[PDB]
Amino acid sequence: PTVSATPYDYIIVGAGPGGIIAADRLSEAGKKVLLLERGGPSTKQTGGTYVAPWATSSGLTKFDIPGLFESLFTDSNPFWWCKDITVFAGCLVGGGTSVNGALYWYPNDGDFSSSVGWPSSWTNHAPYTSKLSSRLPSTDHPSTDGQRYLEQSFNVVSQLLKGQGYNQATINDNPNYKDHVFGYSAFDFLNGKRAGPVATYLQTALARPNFTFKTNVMVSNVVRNGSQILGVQTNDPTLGPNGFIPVTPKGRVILSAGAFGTSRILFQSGIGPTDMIQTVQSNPTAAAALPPQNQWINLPVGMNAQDNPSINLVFTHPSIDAYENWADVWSNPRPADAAQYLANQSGVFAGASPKLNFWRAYSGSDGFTRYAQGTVRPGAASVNSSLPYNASQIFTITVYLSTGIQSRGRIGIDAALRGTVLTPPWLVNPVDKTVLLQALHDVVSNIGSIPGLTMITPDVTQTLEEYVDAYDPATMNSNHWVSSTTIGSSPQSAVVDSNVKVFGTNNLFIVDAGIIPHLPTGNPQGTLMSAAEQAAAKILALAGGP
Amino acid sequence: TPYDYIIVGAGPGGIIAADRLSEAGKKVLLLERGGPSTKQTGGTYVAPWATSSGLTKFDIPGLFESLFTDSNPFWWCKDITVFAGCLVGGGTSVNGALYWYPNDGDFSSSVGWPSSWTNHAPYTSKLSSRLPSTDHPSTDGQRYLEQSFNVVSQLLKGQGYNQATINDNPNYKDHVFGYSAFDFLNGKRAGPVATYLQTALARPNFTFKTNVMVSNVVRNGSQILGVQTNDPTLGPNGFIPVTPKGRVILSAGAFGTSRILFQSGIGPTDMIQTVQSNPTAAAALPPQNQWINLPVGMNAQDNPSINLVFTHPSIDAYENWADVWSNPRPADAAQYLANQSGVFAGASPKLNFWRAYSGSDGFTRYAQGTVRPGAASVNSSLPYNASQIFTITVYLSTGIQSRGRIGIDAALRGTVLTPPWLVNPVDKTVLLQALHDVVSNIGSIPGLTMITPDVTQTLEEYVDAYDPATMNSNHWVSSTTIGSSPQSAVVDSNVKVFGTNNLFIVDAGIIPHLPTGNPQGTLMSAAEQAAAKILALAGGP
Ligand SMILES: Cc1cc2c(nc3c(=O)[nH]c(=O)nc-3n2C[C@H](O)[C@H](O)[C@H](O)COP(=O)(O)OP(=O)(O)OC[C@H]2O[C@@H](n3cnc4c(N)ncnc43)[C@H](O)[C@@H]2O)c(O)c1C
Ligand SMILES: Cc1cc2c(nc3c(=O)[nH]c(=O)nc-3n2C[C@H](O)[C@H](O)[C@H](O)COP(=O)(O)OP(=O)(O)OC[C@H]2O[C@@H](n3cnc4c(N)ncnc43)[C@H](O)[C@@H]2O)c(O)c1C
Ligand SMILES: *[C@@H]1O[C@H](CO)[C@@H](O)[C@H](O)[C@H]1NC(C)=O
Ligand SMILES: *[C@@H]1O[C@H](CO)[C@@H](O)[C@H](O)[C@H]1NC(C)=O
Ligand SMILES: *[C@@H]1O[C@H](CO)[C@@H](O)[C@H](O)[C@H]1NC(C)=O
Ligand SMILES: *[C@@H]1O[C@H](CO)[C@@H](O)[C@H](O)[C@H]1NC(C)=O
Ligand SMILES: *[C@@H]1O[C@H](CO)[C@@H](O)[C@H](O)[C@H]1NC(C)=O
Ligand SMILES: *[C@H]1O[C@H](CO)[C@@H](O)[C@H](O)[C@@H]1O
Ligand SMILES: *[C@H]1O[C@H](CO)[C@@H](O)[C@H](O)[C@@H]1O
Ligand SMILES: *[C@H]1O[C@H](CO)[C@@H](O)[C@H](O)[C@@H]1O
Ligand SMILES: *[C@H]1O[C@H](CO)[C@@H](O)[C@H](O)[C@@H]1O
Ligand SMILES: [Hg+2]
Ligand SMILES: [Hg+2]
Ligand SMILES: [Hg+2]
Ligand SMILES: [Hg+2]
Ligand SMILES: [Hg+2]
Ligand SMILES: [Hg+2]
Ligand SMILES: [Hg+2]
Ligand SMILES: [Hg+2]
Ligand SMILES: [Hg+2]
Repeated sequence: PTVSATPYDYIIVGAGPGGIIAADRLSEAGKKVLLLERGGPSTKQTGGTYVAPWATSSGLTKFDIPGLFESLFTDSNPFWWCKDITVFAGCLVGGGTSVNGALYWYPNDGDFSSSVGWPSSWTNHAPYTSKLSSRLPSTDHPSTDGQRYLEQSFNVVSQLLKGQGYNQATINDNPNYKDHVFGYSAFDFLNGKRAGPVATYLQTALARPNFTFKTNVMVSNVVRNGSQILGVQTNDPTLGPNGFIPVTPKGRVILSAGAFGTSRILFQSGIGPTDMIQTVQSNPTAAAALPPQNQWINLPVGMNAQDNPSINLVFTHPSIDAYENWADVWSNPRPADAAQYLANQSGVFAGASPKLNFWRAYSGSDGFTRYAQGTVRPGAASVNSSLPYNASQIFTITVYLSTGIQSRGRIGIDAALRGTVLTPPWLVNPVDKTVLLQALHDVVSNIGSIPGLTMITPDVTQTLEEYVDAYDPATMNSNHWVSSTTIGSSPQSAVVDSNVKVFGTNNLFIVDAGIIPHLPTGNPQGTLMSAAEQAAAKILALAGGP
Repeated sequence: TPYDYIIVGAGPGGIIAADRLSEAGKKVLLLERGGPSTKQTGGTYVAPWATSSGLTKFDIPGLFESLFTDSNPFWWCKDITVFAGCLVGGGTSVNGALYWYPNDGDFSSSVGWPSSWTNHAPYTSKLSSRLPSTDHPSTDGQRYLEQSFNVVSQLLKGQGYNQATINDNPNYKDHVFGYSAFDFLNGKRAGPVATYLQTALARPNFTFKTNVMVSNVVRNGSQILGVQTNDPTLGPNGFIPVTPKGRVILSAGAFGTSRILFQSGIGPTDMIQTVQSNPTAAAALPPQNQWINLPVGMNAQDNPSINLVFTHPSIDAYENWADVWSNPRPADAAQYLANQSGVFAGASPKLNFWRAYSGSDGFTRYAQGTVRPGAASVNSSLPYNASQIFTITVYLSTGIQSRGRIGIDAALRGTVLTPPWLVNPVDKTVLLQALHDVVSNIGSIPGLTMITPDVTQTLEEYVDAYDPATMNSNHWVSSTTIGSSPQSAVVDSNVKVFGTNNLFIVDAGIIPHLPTGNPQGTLMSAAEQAAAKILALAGGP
């Protein structure tokens, strides 16, 4: 074939938070970096054009406006979800950060403890968390006017929690203070708009001549001769011969394609468990791209997957404003709220749906301390009540467990090469379940002390125990996948080393949620971003590089 | 604006209904949730090699297989867990286009059709003339990439089969094989989009709107008032009314129609309550005392498909179809670009065959084979030459007794609640006999090897280890079956939903049993008949 490709010092696969941060920090260091993304534009500044009818004149998209978050789940044509993964994953510029609730918690020291699986060389996360907080300062008042909006559910739940001995704090002012703490939801927004890596890290990268970003490019596999990765195989023939893009002689490939995406690339590269590589091999086309069998690397790719077990509790209280259950924000918003947002990016639309977050630690019979997290939002996705209720008064408390859980599951691919959950990770460990039930019970323990507060799902005829046992396991998915390519010290139990290099390779690295060895206390994006900063630093400091 | 007919879904059923009702002079609106498909509909998703022609992925028959290997398949309905086409033409824009005129047995009262439907001929004739069958779709009249036809023809002759032009005599299928037939025109995909839709679009009394999703019909008890949509420019808050005697026709496919019905308070209580569990959807439901209990999503039927994979030295696996979009064989691309002849003028199927089997329960069942070069999945413990692979897909059709169930999950996605494949044990016994028969004389054909299942795995073991979900043939029928009573059916002989004054269904759901072949030919004939019945029913607009 005749296309001559530009070789790169770093080819980074996937423009999610891991990939973007890596791309920024590596290009900042002067390295010749290529960032590849399978999906298309997201927010306005990336070229995105999917704009609410009411937002036309601003050009701000469904991804730009925080208050449109819940409308990501009610659109008739959600182009933003990865079409070849059976659970939610964002496939567009920014990855999950363009379609998430944007809850943003700086990691606590325990999140990077060696006790949870991080190498000793990672525990001192503070310098990297500091770099993050400078790029993306937390805000719990994202509205540009500094006021907070649609806080009725915060007001009810704060009173519930105060009776349980909780104390209010600005969460991110001291990330280590988590047990019996609640506070306003924090986001990585800027100027009342979604921000995250797309608005910060990507923008500083894009300004550099030594950085190149290509969207609508899918990577099927890395190309390698044993331990030496030569480059990546793409579906774009203008970037190289039949879609192959090489690295420079000392160059490196960084996979940042997300839990399901990265795992698939690895399998399709002959890296992972034998049953997964055989799955690939069962597809004659993909089989032709596999290395010979004697070069397969057996690593626990997709194993030890962890995601929080989420349980929704639904309530009513007369003071709550369920905001039309978010059903009207795209097509027919409350005019004054919409106008406010267009005028100066203040008001309801400057925040996503969450309003209050809380945490509590629990002792376990197995000796592990577990944390529960609550997230309160107006509205509800599902209600199962035998009694009438006023839909305008509904709100949800979603409870999950995080730190200390012992449940592990498994992700991988099916025969159609779709990313899928092979072994559900939720409540595999019985003590996880026991503690979850205790936490749910604690949340509602003093419900009678709040006048007008009613739990409508589970309703009065169903116990919490019955509720959890009847709950669909797949709906416990919190979209917080970690550990599928975990960092560690041995290829028997981990996929990447202390420098996020894949075992068995000279020059293949992973920077995405899969490396995180255990779920952190809060929603994970803040932890991953800190880890991405740390990973980039490690990769840069790792000798033998370009 | 009020319409005499609002038709929901621009699949074959909806398009044919729209054409025939507008031909009769009625004010017809056809709604489609998806966007353009083929060039003529405004579609622009064109392979690099095909650019100068403007012929899209959907227009070019030979790009069929690439509909399953694209990195961004926007054409599949995003809220249904199995394949469904959500674009102009529905499944007919994304299917293999195998096209069989229905036989008399497909319309028999013994399979569930009312007496008044059995004389399908006047309607099948209408269809065969708008969409004439071709088993040589290339514009030069020649056939291409036929090595798998040659191999399997010899296998089948040794089993007593005879060749025929299949559609010349639809009533005769047992022990017959022939070249695959399609409803193509001028070397391109055709179907209703190229025929029925085009005559409808020429009429001033027909309106077609894409990118419009209907969530539910709006009704006051038995009287449907109109449809609720997500487009605020077509009526107040998205509501579009019918005229006083006006009618709504649901043609949204097996999963789409069933969902609409659930969201309209029509269906099994469990499903309507699933809708009610979503507070937003709950607000759009009629009060519970107005719900209509009908077996919507029940009686679902789809063929149980089993793929058998083979090699033979004469076969050209055509790079397993992997390169047709991105880097096709230059001569083949050039041939198609020039005059729409060659390999690209046909989809992947080359040979089709059928055989009748008597079952121990007294029903005769038919098995169908479809042969194509290449294979989607191979599970061989022995080495094989990938350039030599081909598939025989075997399924059962006529006479099968298995029924499953489709519906919605809590997220309001269309889903398979009860897999329909091999629920009935006699269906399984017969499928295994059919599989054994197909490979009975493999040893008499020099060079022919079966590689999946390989020599280490018996057919019995293969079937038992098979993922049920992969048996899906994408031929869903019967989920809103025609019948005589609401105790066992959704619509009556005029395809009117029981308990309603003016709600009808014209889509695969109404078909009471799988027909002998791939169903599109049957469905399209049935849509012709349905339109006539609707027009003939007094009290309409
Ligand atoms: C999906 C989802 C996630 C949420 C959600 N909510 C929160 C939240 O509020 N706060 C939080 O901390 N985390 C939240 N999470 C989790 C958080 O967003 C993820 O943990 C985080 O985004 C993971 O980052 P990664 O870098 O591991 O991976 P991504 O999936 O974000 O991005 C990968 C990208 O690579 C791409 N890609 C994938 N495969 C590729 C391939 N083969 N070739 C090229 N590019 C590829 C993608 O298209 C994509 O853009 C949520 O509501 C949703 C619906
Ligand atoms: C999906 C598919 C089907 C195939 C396939 N192969 C064959 C074959 O080769 N030959 C054959 O006879 N049938 C074959 N079938 C089956 C055949 O295509 C189907 O049985 C047939 O298309 C069903 O026709 P219906 O009229 O029942 O339904 P469709 O799904 O075609 O169309 C429904 C339409 O309504 C739309 N719609 C759905 N919900 C809607 C809503 N709520 N609002 C507005 N529009 C809606 C859709 O977007 C869509 O365009 C195949 O390879 C695939 C991948
Ligand atoms: C529903 O609750 C809201 C707010 O508490 C109240 O204003 C409204 O009147 C209630 N509706 C009914 C039917 O009482
Ligand atoms: C729905 O609520 C009823 C009682 O109101 C309960 O019996 C049933 O189990 C609930 N469903 C689930 C899935 O929890
Ligand atoms: C429903 O229609 C019936 C019969 O025409 C009529 O009596 C009733 O007032 C209607 N109800 C509503 C709210 O439209
Ligand atoms: C694979 O089979 C093809 C077609 O029969 C043949 O031409 C080719 O040489 C084969 N590859 C080898 C050498 O095994
Ligand atoms: C794959 O083939 C092997 C024999 O090579 C067999 O033992 C195994 O069961 C097959 N897998 C399936 C799912 O049929
Ligand atoms: C490789 O380069 C040649 C020109 O040398 C082209 O003809 C070919 O299509 C490809 O770009
Ligand atoms: C790859 O990139 C180099 C410079 O980065 C170009 O010179 C070349 O044409 C190709 O775009
Ligand atoms: C072909 O040209 C490419 C860029 O156009 C170079 O990167 C390569 O080294 C070769 O000269
Ligand atoms: C509905 O359609 C009518 C005519 O069919 C228009 O007059 C009206 O503006 C609306 O488009
Ligand atoms: Hg789009
Ligand atoms: Hg801590
Ligand atoms: Hg260096
Ligand atoms: Hg053109
Ligand atoms: Hg597109
Ligand atoms: Hg017959
Ligand atoms: Hg009746
Ligand atoms: Hg009745
Ligand atoms: Hg009756």
